[PDB]
Amino acid sequence: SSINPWILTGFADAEGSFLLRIRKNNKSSVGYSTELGFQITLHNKDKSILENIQSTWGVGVIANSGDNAVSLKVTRFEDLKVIIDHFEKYPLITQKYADYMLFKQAFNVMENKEHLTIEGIKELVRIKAKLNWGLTDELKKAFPEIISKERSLINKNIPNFKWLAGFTSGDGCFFVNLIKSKSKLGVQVQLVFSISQHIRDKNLMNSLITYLGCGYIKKKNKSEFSWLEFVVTKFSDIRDKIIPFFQEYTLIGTKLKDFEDWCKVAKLIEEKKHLTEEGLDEIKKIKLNMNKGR
DNA sequence: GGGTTTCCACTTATTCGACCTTTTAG
DNA sequence: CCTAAAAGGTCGAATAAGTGGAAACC
Ligand SMILES: [Ca+2]
Ligand SMILES: [Ca+2]
Ligand SMILES: [Ca+2]
Ligand SMILES: [Ca+2]
Repeated sequence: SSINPWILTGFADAEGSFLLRIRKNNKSSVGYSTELGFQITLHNKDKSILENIQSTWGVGVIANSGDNAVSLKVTRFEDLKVIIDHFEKYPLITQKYADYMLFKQAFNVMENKEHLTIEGIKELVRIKAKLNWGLTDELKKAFPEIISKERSLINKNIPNFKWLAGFTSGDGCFFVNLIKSKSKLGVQVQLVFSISQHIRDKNLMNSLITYLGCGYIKKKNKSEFSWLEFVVTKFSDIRDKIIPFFQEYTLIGTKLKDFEDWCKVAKLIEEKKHLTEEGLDEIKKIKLNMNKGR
């Protein structure tokens, strides 16, 4: 069905990863082989998005990824030209853009077939050192060196509303909270919209307040890790801003159905049916089919 | 047919999503 | 007193990123 290219780039900001493998290989002339590419891993229920993306781009192979997940991997060298073209025209805007640029530099090394020389393998190692998690211990041991060039700090604005629809389809969440008290009904129904993201993109998440004209930021930490949530819990902002936004700029994948169910609940709250017993049980049943499982 | 690419099965680290209860604000 | 909104978390892998092994090329 062909995905809008900005929907795709938002989705990639939220679900894509680049990869640069530099593998010790006794069968290779320089003792190392490589593999360059881009991949997306989703729950099986979202296999269709990957099928559709594959068809849109015309590249990539789909395979299971463990018990409950499926992946679209693009590593065939010629096919990376499609990836490069797309992200040149519709650039990523999270810190993943830097990983993209690292990926582009490795592609050039290999385009010139330098990866078949030891000096080329060393270049890819330097490029890899700043990519994603960086070098393994093995590579750190075989190519000891000081990485001087620090990572480039991406600072780009939400380019348009479609990017944000694709982004939310990846890392967003539409949730029906059941706040149990002791009232006559003893359950307050609260719609929650949120987007989760690593602290490295706090500026982008922060901007969502101005961009959507509602919501707020929760900072979260656990040991050495830090992440951020853009959250909307105000019903009037759900009704007047959040819902209309995704009614026009469509979500993709199964989260679309979560949003639809979310909306059915929202209409029930707008009719004050969440305050009756019969509406509550309706809301309960709708919640049961949402998000995990479905 | 040797070196290199590309694929498919599966894992590791940890960034997400999804789920809770309480406190506070109207 | 009643209900909505926010605060303040927990849980666990649908996380983001990576790895082992080998078939398919040229
Ligand atoms: Ca993400
Ligand atoms: Ca993913
Ligand atoms: Ca996701
Ligand atoms: Ca729940």
